[PDB]
Amino acid sequence: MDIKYDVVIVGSGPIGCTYARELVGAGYKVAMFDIGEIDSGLKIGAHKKNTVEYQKNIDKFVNVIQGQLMSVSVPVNTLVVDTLSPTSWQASTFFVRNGSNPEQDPLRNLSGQAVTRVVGGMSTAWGCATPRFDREQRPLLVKDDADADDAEWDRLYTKAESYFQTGTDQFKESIRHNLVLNKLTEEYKGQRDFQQIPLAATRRSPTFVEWSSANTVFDLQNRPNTDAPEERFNLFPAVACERVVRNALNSEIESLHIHDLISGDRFEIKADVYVLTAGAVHNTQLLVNSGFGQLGRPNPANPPELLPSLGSYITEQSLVFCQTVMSTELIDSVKSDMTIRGTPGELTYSVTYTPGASTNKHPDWWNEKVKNHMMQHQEDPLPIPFEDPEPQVTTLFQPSHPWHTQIHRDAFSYGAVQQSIDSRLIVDWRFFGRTEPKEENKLWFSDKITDAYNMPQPTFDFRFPAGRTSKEAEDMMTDMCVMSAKIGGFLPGSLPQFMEPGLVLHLGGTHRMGFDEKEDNCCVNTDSRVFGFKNLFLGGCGNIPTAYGANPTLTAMSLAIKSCEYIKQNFTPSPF
Amino acid sequence: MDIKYDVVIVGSGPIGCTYARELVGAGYKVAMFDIGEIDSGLKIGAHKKNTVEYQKNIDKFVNVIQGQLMSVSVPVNTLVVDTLSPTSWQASTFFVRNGSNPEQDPLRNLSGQAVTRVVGGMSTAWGCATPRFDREQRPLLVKDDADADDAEWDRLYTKAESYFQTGTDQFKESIRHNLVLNKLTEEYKGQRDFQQIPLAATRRSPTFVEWSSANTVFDLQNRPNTDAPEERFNLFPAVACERVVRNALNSEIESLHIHDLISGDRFEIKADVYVLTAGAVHNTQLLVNSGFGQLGRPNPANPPELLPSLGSYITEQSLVFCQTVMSTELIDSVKSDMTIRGTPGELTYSVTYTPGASTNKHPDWWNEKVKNHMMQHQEDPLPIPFEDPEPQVTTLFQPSHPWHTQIHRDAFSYGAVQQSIDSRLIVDWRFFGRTEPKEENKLWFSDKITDAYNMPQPTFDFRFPAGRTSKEAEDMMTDMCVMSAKIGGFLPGSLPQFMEPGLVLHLGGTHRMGFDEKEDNCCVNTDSRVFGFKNLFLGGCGNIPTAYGANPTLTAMSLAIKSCEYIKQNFTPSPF
Amino acid sequence: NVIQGQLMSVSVPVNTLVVDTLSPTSWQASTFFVRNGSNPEQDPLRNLSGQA
Amino acid sequence: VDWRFFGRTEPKEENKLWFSDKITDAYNMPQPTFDFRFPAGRTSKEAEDMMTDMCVMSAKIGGFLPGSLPQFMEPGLVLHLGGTHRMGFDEKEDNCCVNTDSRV
Ligand SMILES: Cc1cc2nc3c(=O)[nH]c(=O)nc-3n(C[C@H](O)[C@H](O)[C@H](O)COP(=O)(O)OP(=O)(O)OC[C@H]3O[C@@H](n4cnc5c(N)ncnc54)[C@H](O)[C@@H]3O)c2cc1C
Ligand SMILES: Cc1cc2nc3c(=O)[nH]c(=O)nc-3n(C[C@H](O)[C@H](O)[C@H](O)COP(=O)(O)OP(=O)(O)OC[C@H]3O[C@@H](n4cnc5c(N)ncnc54)[C@H](O)[C@@H]3O)c2cc1C
Repeated sequence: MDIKYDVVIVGSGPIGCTYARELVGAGYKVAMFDIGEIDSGLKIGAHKKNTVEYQKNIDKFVNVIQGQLMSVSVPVNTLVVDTLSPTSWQASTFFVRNGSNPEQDPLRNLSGQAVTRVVGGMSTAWGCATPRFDREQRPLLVKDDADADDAEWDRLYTKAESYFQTGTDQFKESIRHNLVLNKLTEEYKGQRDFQQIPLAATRRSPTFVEWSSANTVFDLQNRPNTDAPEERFNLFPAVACERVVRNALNSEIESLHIHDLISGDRFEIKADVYVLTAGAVHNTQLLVNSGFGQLGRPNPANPPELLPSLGSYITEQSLVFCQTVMSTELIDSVKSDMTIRGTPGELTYSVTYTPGASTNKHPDWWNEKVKNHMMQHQEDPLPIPFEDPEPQVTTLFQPSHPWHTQIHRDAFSYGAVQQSIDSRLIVDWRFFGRTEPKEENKLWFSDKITDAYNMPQPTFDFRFPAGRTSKEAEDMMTDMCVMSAKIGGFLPGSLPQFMEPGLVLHLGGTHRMGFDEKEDNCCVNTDSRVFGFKNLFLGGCGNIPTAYGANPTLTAMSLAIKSCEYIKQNFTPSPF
Repeated sequence: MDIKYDVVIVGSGPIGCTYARELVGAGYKVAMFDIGEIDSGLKIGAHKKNTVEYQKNIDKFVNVIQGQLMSVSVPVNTLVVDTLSPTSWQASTFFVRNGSNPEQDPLRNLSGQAVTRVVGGMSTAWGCATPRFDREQRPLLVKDDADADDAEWDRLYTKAESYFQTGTDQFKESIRHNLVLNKLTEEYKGQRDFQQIPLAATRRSPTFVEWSSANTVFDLQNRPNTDAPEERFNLFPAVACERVVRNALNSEIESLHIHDLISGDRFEIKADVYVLTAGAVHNTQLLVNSGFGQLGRPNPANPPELLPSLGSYITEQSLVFCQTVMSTELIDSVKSDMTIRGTPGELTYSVTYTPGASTNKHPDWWNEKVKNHMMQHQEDPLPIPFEDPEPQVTTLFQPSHPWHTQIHRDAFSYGAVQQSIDSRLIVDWRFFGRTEPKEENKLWFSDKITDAYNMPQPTFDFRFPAGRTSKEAEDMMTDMCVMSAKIGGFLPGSLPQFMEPGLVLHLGGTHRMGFDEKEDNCCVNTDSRVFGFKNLFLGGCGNIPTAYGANPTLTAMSLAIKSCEYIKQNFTPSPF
Repeated sequence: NVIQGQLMSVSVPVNTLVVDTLSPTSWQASTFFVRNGSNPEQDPLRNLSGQA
Repeated sequence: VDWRFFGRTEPKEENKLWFSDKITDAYNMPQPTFDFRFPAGRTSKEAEDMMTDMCVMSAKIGGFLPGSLPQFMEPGLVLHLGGTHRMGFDEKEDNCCVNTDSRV
C-alpha cells in the first residue's frame, strides 16, 4: 500500500467498479478500498450464483443472500417473554440489547433495509435486472432540451449496458417464459407491452447462466499485470474507510482516513481524486462522519454548515409480492399441438407433432422439448421439461401503470422454498412502486450510538408519502391481483402482500444530484461532484433524486460514467 | 491436466488434504479432484467464518451453512394443500416432484443428513471441535496390546492436532466461558471434569479467531511453486469423480473415470494409488457405482461379489439441544468483587475493586473488564462486556456419562435467531450420544433413481438401535436437563429436544475398518486399504467402525495419517 | 375451545407489535395507543398475563 | 401423557393486585392491574428444581412429545391465584384482611 494515489475509490460494488474500469483504463494510479473481504471464487467480486451447485439448487441461494444482508437499523425490541424460569436473569426494562438502535422509531423505519460488506458488494447476490428509466422516472442531465437530454441518457445507458452485458434474449427458448409472455401479450393486446426483463447475464449453456456482477465491470485484479502491463490498480479488502478530511476552506478533500481491520492500524491515504461508492447508506455515513450535513437527530434550529440536503428526500420503493400456481388451461396449452397415442408407461404410448404445421400454436423448438420430455418421463404428469429455464417477463413502467414489474423466478432474502407444489408450476410476481422525494424522509446518524465498526448508527425517519405515492401503491396491489389471475391462482403461503419497507433494497436520494445545490435541494451536481469541493465525487443510487419504480443500478452506473468523463477532463494521471 | 499421477485423491475436504499434506511432502506426484468449486477467497479451502464481518455477525453464519448443505435423501412429499384456486393445475397424486427420492421410507430416514460440494468440503463451515476418543469409543489399531495401541493413537492424534492447530486456550479470558466453566467445575467436584472444548483455531486478536479448515492442513496451491519447488500437486475443482475401474481379478484399481462439469468432457485418469475422501455418503456412492457392494434395494438372496459390508453398520449420533438464559445468581456473581456506589448514569456513580485481594473471587483481568464495561456503559444493566468471547466448555465422554458435551455458542444449520433476550445471557447445550453399529442400519443406492449429478440416489434405512443406544440417548437428554439447570433455565423457543436424525452430520461406519473382512464385517483394514486391492484407500468418518459420541474428524484424520504411512512403505514416488 | 371461549384476560398490556406491511392507503397509527381493551396501567414485565 | 408440576409462591408484600382510579373494565368497574414477580429466594430455587424434577421423572415414562417440550407456562395461566384478601388471626401482626371465620 502506497500513501499516494491519483484516485481512491471507497467500495468495490458495481459502481465503484465502473469508476475503476474508466479510470484505470485511462491510465490513473487507482486504489480501491473495501470494508469487506474477497470471499467469492477465483473471479474477484463475481456473482455467487455462478457455481454449478447453485444453478442445480437455486433455492439454496436465498440462504447466501440472507447470510450477507446485515440490517441497517433495528429498533429496540419490546417482545414480552414471560415464560423464562424464575432463576434466569430477567429484564426490568426493554433495554438496548443485541445491537439495536434506541434512536429508531419502529413505526417510521425501513426495517427491511440492509447492507452487504463483501468485495463486489451486493452485486455478488443481486438479481441482475437492469432496465432503463423513461423520462418520467429519470433526472434531467440537460435543461430545456428534451431531445438532447434523451440522447445523453441513451449514450450513457448504452455504455452501462455494455459494461454489465445486459441483454433481453437469454431466456428466449424457455417454455415457461414464453408461456407467460404470450398469454399476457394476448390479454393486454394493444394496452400494455410485455418483454423479457433486461438482465445483466450471458447464457453459457442451456442450463447455465453467467450472471453479471462487479467482476464483469472490472475484474478487480491488481495491475500492472500480464494482461494490462501499463495500468495501475490496487484493491485493499478488509479496510474500513472512516473519514474524508476537509480543508478548512471546505474546497478540497486532503486525505482519506482508513482502518485496516486485519492489523488494526489506522492510516491517512492521499489522492488527487476521492470517489465514494460505499452504497446509499454508507456514503451518507462516511460524509456525516466527515463533517458534511448534520450529525445527530435533525435539529432545524441549527443549520448544518455543509450539504444541508444530505440524508433528506430519501426514497425507497413500495414492493408487492405474490406467487401463483399455473392454471390448468395454461398447462394444457403447453401440449396443445401434441398428438397423444396409447398410455404412459406402456408399449402403445406415443406423443407426436409435426415440425412446421401452420396449425401449431407453438414453435418447433417448443414442441420438440415437450414431446421429448413427455416421451422420456412417462411417469411425470406435467408437459414442462425439468430443465426449462425460469420465466423472466416484465411490462415496464408507463404513466397508465406507473410501477415496474417482474414476473419471474429468482432468489431474494424472503425466499421460501416450499416442497409440496411442483416448482415448474410456480411464478413469482413483484411489482415496484415509485416514491415521491420528500424533505421529511430522512437517513440520519446518531451522535452517541455507534454500529459494529464504531461509526455513527444509521437511523431512518421514513413513511411512504400520502397522495400519489400511496394511491399508486394500492392501485399497484390491485394490478398484481388482476394480472396474476390471468396466469394462475395464488400459492398458499405466498399470498399478495406488501413487503417490509426497505426489503426491496432500492434506496435512493440519500446524497441526491441536481443542477443547483439550493434550488434543487441536492448534494452533488451532474458530474456527481460534491458542491463546493474540487475533488470529491459520489456514485450510486444515493445520487438519484427522482421517484422511480424500476431497478436503479443501471441508472446509477450511467451517472457514474458521466462523472468519470469529468474526472478525465479535469485531472491528469501521474507518470507511470 | 496429465494422463498419469503417482496418487489421485477424490475430495478436498480435511481428510483428502491430510493425504495431500503427507504425500505431497514425501515427494509423490499428486492430483486431487473435487466436484465443488473454490469459494472461500484467496486461501483455497479456508474457513468461511474467518471474515471480520462474520465474526461481528456470527448468527448470520447459520445462513452460510444452510446454503451449502444439500439434503442426502428427501422422501416424497405428502403435505396436503387444499386451498389452491380451482383454476390452478393440480395432480391427483403425490407424485415424484422436486428432486425427492421415491425409494426412501420417511420413517426410516436420516432426514437431516446433508453434504457440501465445495473445495475444503465441510471444513469451510465446521465447528472445529477436535476431541480425542477414549478407548471406549476408538477402534483398535493393535489387538492384544493395549499400551502399544495407546501409544500408536497418542502419536497419531498428536500429529493430527498439529495439522489442525488444535488447542485448549483460545477462550481462556472470556468471562462467559469462565463463568460456566467455574460453576460446572464446582458443582460436579469429584465427579466430572471440565475443560475448554479442544478447538482447531488460532486466536488473532481479542475479537477474531482464525478457525482451522482444510486449508490449515494443506493450502491446496498448485505445486511446484516458489515456496515448494520440489513438490508436485494439482487441484482440479468442478470435476465429478464417477467410478474407479477394477481389474478382472479384483486385485487393483486401473483408473478413475471423471466428468469435467465445466467442459462436459470425460476422462480416465491413471495413478499408482487411488484415495477416496469424498465423505461418508459419497465414498460409498462411488464404490457402489464401481461394482463394490450391491446396487439397489438390499437383497440378501443375492450376496454381492465384493465388500458385502459396504453401507451396512452405519452409525449416526443422537443429538439433544437446548439453550439456557443465565441465572440471576451467576450474573450477580460476575460483579461479586466490585464496590458500586451511586446511581448509574450520574456523575456520582463509581465502580471499583481491590486488585490482588486474596478474597476476590475473580482475577484482576476479569474485574478490570467488568469495571471498564460498567463505567463506560452505565445504561447497560449487565456486567458482561459487549465483546466478550463465547463460552467453549466440555466434559468429555466417560463410562458413567457416555456422551460428548458442548456448552457453548456456535453457528449450525438449525440456528434460530433470537432477539428479545440479550445474547450475553444465552448458552447452547449440545450433547452427542454414541450409536451401536447394526447390520440392519444401511445406506444404499437406487438402481433406478439418480441424483443431481446423475449418480445412484442415496437411500437410508435407519433407526436408532433399541437397547443401549436408545437407553443412553434418553439418559443423555435427562443429563442435559439436569446439568443445564445449574447455569440457567431454558430459553423459550429453544427447549430441550432431539434433533432431526442426521442433522449432527457425524455419520460413520459406511465403509468401516477392521482387522478381518469377514470376522469384523468390514471394508478396509487398519491401513485404510480396501480388502483385496493393492492400491485403493478410503479416508474419512466412514472408516470408523465403533459407537462414538465425540466429534469424529480428528480421529478420521489420525487414521488417514496411518494410511499414508502404509503408502510410504509400499509405493515409490516417481522421479521429479 | 369451550374453556378458551369463556376465559377473559384480567389485564392485557398495551400492544407494541410492529406491523409495517400495511398498504400505504390504510389508516395507521403514529403510536402504540390504548387499543382493543388494553390496560395502559400494566407493566408488561410485571404481569400475570395468563390470569383470566 | 401430560405432566404438570405446580410450585408454591412465598407471600410478599410487594406482589400486588390493584385497581386503576381512571381506567375501567368492560363492566365499568376499576380496571385490575398486577405488579408481580416470582420472589427471589426459595420460590425461584424451588421452581427451577421443580422443572428439573419433571424432566427426570417424565423420562421414566417416555421421551418428550415434539411441540410439548418442557416449559414454564405464562404467569397466571394456572388460575390458582390466592392471597388477595388473605386470612389470619390478627389484622396487623399477620398482615391480613379476614379472620379464621372469613369475616372482614
Ligand atoms: C438480492 C438482491 C437483489 C437485487 N436485485 C437487483 C436487481 O435485479 N437490479 C438492480 O438494479 N438492483 C438490484 N439489487 C441492488 C443492487 O445490488 C445495488 O443497487 C448495487 O449493488 C449498488 O451498487 P454500489 O456499488 O453502489 O453499492 P454496493 O453494491 O452496496 O457496494 C458498496 C460497497 O462498499 C463497501 N463499503 C461500505 N462501507 C464502506 C466503508 N466505510 N469503507 C469501505 N468500504 C465500504 C461494501 O462492503 C460494498 O462492497 C439487488 C440487491 C440484492 C442484495
Ligand atoms: C456446520 C458443521 C459443523 C460441524 N462441526 C464439527 C466439529 O466441530 N468437529 C468435527 O469433528 N466435525 C464437525 N463437522 C463435520 C466435519 O466437517 C466433517 O466430519 C469433515 O469435514 C469430513 O471431512 P472429509 O474430508 O471426509 O469430507 P468432506 O468435508 O465432506 O469433504 C468431502 C469432499 O469430497 C467432495 N466430493 C464429494 N463427492 C465427490 C465426487 N464424486 N467427486 C469429487 N469430489 C467429490 C466434496 O465436494 C467435498 O468437498 C461439522 C460439519 C458442519 C457442516
